[PDB]
This record gives sequence, C-alpha cells and structure tokens, in this order.
Amino acid sequence: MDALEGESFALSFSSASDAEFDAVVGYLEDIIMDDEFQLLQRNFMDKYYLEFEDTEENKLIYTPIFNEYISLVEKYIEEQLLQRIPEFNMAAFTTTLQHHKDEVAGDIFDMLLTFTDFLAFKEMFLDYRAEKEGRG
Repeated sequence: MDALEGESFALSFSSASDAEFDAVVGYLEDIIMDDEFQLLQRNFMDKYYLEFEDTEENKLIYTPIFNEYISLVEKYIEEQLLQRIPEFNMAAFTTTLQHHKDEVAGDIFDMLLTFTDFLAFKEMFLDYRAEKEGRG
C-alpha cells in the first residue's frame, strides 16, 4: 500500500499531534523489552497473582496492593521517561492515550491499560496462574 498525505496536517509545530506522541511510544517499547523491566515485573507479579484469588467476596487488601502497583510500576515508567524529558506530562499523556489507542499499537497499551482498568489487572493475574496448570 502507498499514499500521499501531508498538507493540512499540523500548522508549523509538531508534537502532541503525532511527532512527539509517537516518539514517546518508542521509548516505551524500549523499556518493555528491557531486561531490568522483565525482572521487576515478574518479581512483583509473583506475589500479586497470589493475593488476587477468584472469590465471591471483596477484600480490603486490594486497596493497599493496588496503590503499591501505582506507586511502584506506574511511577517507575514515569521516572524513566523523565530522565530525558523534564517537561513530560504523564497526566495529559495517558488521558489522550485513551483515544489515541485507535492509532497507537493497542496490543502494547493493553498492558499499560492496567493503570486503571481493574478488569484487565485481575484478568491478567488469573490468566498467569492458568498458564501454570498448562492450558492454551
């Protein structure tokens, strides 16, 4: 496939349009495949997947555990990005990302989606434990 697009796109300064946005997406993938990231993720997931048990009642332990993930993992990603971008805005980034999910690789964000999607977070752990029993 081949096309020609580039006339009314952007005025003169490209950034939040797709130039800078995409740039961030790249720096993200570099960390996702990063060895140090694989260790940290699996390290905490080893305990988290244990606490998250399929039950009919809701436990209060889910509140502290969740906050820990947002302060440990979510914060980790932010810090790593700021190391090169002191003017980064993770707040406005994530908000717009929700809609930009139509352009950016959805399969990739699906992982980060666990930032608020409690359904993806839980389903993620339950799926991890299922693989331990050999299935799929």
